[PDB]
Amino acid sequence: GFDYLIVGAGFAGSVLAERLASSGQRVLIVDRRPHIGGNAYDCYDDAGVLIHPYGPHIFHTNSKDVFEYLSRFTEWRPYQHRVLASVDGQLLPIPINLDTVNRLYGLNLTSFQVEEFFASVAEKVEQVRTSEDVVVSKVGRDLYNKFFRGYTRKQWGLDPSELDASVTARVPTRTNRDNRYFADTYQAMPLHGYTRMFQNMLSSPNIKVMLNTDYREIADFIPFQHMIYTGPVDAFFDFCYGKLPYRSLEFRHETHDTEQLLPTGTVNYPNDYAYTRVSEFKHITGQRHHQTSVVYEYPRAEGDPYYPVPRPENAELYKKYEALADAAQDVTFVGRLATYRYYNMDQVVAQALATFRRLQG
Amino acid sequence: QESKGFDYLIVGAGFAGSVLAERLASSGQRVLIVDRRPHIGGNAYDCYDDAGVLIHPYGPHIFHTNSKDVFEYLSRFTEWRPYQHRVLASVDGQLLPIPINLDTVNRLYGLNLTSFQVEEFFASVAEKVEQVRTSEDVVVSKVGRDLYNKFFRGYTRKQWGLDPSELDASVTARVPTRTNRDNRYFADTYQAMPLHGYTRMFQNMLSSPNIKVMLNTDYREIADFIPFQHMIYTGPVDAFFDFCYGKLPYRSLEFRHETHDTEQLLPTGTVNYPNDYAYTRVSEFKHITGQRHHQTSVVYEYPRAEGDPYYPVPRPENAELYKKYEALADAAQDVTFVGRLATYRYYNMDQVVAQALATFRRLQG
Ligand SMILES: Cc1cc2nc3c(=O)[nH]c(=O)nc-3n(C[C@H](O)[C@H](O)[C@H](O)COP(=O)(O)OP(=O)(O)OC[C@H]3O[C@@H](n4cnc5c(N)ncnc54)[C@H](O)[C@@H]3O)c2cc1C
Ligand SMILES: Cc1cc2nc3c(=O)[nH]c(=O)nc-3n(C[C@H](O)[C@H](O)[C@H](O)COP(=O)(O)OP(=O)(O)OC[C@H]3O[C@@H](n4cnc5c(N)ncnc54)[C@H](O)[C@@H]3O)c2cc1C
Ligand SMILES: O=c1ccn([C@@H]2O[C@H](COP(=O)(O)OP(=O)(O)O[C@H]3O[C@H](CO)[C@H](O)[C@H](O)[C@H]3O)[C@@H](O)[C@H]2O)c(=O)[nH]1
Ligand SMILES: O=c1ccn([C@@H]2O[C@H](COP(=O)(O)OP(=O)(O)O[C@H]3O[C@H](CO)[C@H](O)[C@H](O)[C@H]3O)[C@@H](O)[C@H]2O)c(=O)[nH]1
Repeated sequence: GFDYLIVGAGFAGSVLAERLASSGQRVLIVDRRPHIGGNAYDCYDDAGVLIHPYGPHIFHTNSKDVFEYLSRFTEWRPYQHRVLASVDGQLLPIPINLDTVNRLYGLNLTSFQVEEFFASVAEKVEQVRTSEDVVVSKVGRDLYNKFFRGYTRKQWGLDPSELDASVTARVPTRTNRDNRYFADTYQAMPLHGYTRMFQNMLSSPNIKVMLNTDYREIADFIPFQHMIYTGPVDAFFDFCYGKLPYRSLEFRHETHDTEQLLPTGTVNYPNDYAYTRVSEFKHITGQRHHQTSVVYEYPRAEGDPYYPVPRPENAELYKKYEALADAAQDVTFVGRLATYRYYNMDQVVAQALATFRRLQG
Repeated sequence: QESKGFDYLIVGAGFAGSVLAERLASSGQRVLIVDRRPHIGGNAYDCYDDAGVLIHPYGPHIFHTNSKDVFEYLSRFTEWRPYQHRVLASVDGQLLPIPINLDTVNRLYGLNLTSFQVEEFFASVAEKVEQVRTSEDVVVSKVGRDLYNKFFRGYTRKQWGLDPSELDASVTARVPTRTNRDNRYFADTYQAMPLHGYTRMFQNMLSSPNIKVMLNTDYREIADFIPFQHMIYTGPVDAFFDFCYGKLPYRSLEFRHETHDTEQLLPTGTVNYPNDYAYTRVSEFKHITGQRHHQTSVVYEYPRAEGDPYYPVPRPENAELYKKYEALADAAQDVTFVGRLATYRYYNMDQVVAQALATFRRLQG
């Protein structure tokens, strides 16, 4: 048999599969999807363009440890993602910065001046709890309306006041002129795509890969010691406490007969269209092609779980599940879905590494 | 008694495995298809390289068949790009057509024979053979010693490490000799490449919920604890029976892939080198895939003794060794052998598919 049965071949499951196997363990990693990599899986479309079938996946981290780790399995294309937001018929920097405010209102404030201007408009909040509070308390009611309110309502189906502060706190507000989506120390894409990096990661002879397979389809007749489950929690426990909310997305992919379609990798639509944004994969990968491929993101209530929904009622409901999980003797939970945390890739990696260390000492 | 488990454990994700998996699953059987490699499709696997060029890591794979049955079957899993492969052979510093034909003869010897003449020409140089048995017989008896030496003897010696006389007639008889001006490598009814590659086609083929795909796994690593009713084996026969009769010869290959900053390196899909270099041939994938790209990627093939089994070696000595293993296989109760490696048959893609499909109809009987 195996020492470990890992459910989910994304970062959480693949990072652990790699570490355990590098330390002698015999690992069987399985996934219900026909491919590995989970959400970060990438492949070439019919036109021969490299794309992310599950939406834009830009790698960024502040962890020297995380970056040096991945570096063992892939070279890097230096890349700092940038996003424009379609507001009032323009394409403006988001996160909001000096340039956003100046171009929108036709002002000419310096950075020093825009700090006072924000001050003069930000609503005061006794205690910031909601996604509305974080933004409104920093940059006033108007900017909140034009950049965050609409987008949030469309993405989650919930007003920012029905969401925890951490959600819209992901996008910081700047008084400077930095226009990168991330100020992280390390920002780079795997030179030949995520999938390629996962294959290196899972190359050990100590790793058996099983695809197109629900773990429940084999758990009964396959000898294993410990289980590492990276799927959704509520599903692991047959939805015993009811359905734990997970927001989902639909992706409509297109290929155009032109080299470039967008000014940058991603354009957000806070106040227009059904989709939240369009992305162009050549901006992100650096691939050269006579054509180009893009993807439109439509928020959905039903579908494969991609987003936990951070808010009081869901935090509580998860705690019920967390209780069962912590009780689950021979099963360790890790990942964005398994532990219900709005995590980026690097964060999942860290959580995985840390989980590996405990399982080791 | 223990678990019932999978109805079928299938070893190999090549055409032999995949076709039986799809057929079995579609019929309602639970299948676990396993392969020691980290990908499906066996030799026919294809992928994009670092440059973004669709290539065949295991050498050039051109699909051709005369079986309508087979073509329509594979058509269920992929659209087609019509392609008719054309090889050139480097002889006397020239690039001449092979199969040998009217143009090959005329251009090589600077002749002006008509089709009707090249027939009399061949007749006049052919060596007679009481009974054709070797690869030397099939050729020499048709186009003569000189053409044989120039197009076959050197190539064959390099590919197999054996003189054509040390190989069965069936080996070189694969390449027809022509009196017409056909320069196609195949004259089959249906010649086309899978529009988006073989891998895409295989994914559709193993996509059923009834099929579980296991990669990076030698069946021996699991056949001890995973329950299964019947096994379909598609690897080398001798290895299945622990070489209890000794190593069955299989020829291997080393592939050297290159990418060049040009649009096109070769006049055709493949160029053969019967009398030059270590490698037997070079191939440019864009000719075969139809892909558009500012660069191009090619593969050189180097015949090898040691390595992964790619070719059975048809000759009396080996046919005699295989026959013993064949009896073992025929005795194997809950084991079905099918494919190029598992039945020791020099088969093309379309042939293996056909053999799998037949195997399936028998299983369903
Ligand atoms: C649209 C989108 C864009 C994103 N962009 C970025 C970005 O730009 N930068 C960034 O850092 N992060 C981004 N992320 C977040 C990033 O994708 C996650 O941090 C990371 O993918 C989480 O990895 P994971 O392994 O924990 O979960 P996953 O990657 O989802 O892997 C979990 C796997 O578990 C499998 N599974 C679940 N249940 C079962 C079961 N029952 N049986 C078998 N298999 C099962 C699933 O099929 C899935 O493949 C983005 C996420 C989304 C949705
Ligand atoms: C260089 C080259 C070029 C070719 N070109 C053409 C062509 O142009 N046109 C054409 O029609 N045909 C071509 N062929 C032939 C074609 O590849 C074969 O007909 C076809 O691939 C045979 O399929 P198969 O499934 O029977 O064997 P394979 O495709 O080899 O699949 C067998 C699989 O079994 C796996 N396996 C074996 N033992 C084990 C084990 N112990 N545990 C787990 N897995 C195991 C192997 O890893 C392998 O993937 C070519 C072959 C080669 C080598
Ligand atoms: O223009 C915006 C952007 C965000 N928000 C709000 O702030 C939240 C967080 O925004 P994220 O971009 O971080 O949310 P995503 O998961 O949808 O985006 C993913 O894709 C992006 C690519 O553009 C980034 O790389 C990001 O880190 C990555 O997790 C949103 O849910 C929303 O409530 C807006 O109101 N307006
Ligand atoms: O120029 C040649 C070609 C062949 N032979 C001899 O005849 C045999 C049969 O030749 P193949 O080309 O058929 O050998 P392969 O299996 O290596 O070829 C594979 O690669 C080819 C790519 O051009 C074709 O697609 C072919 O059908 C495919 O199975 C060779 O082994 C050799 O003995 C030659 O002497 N000279």
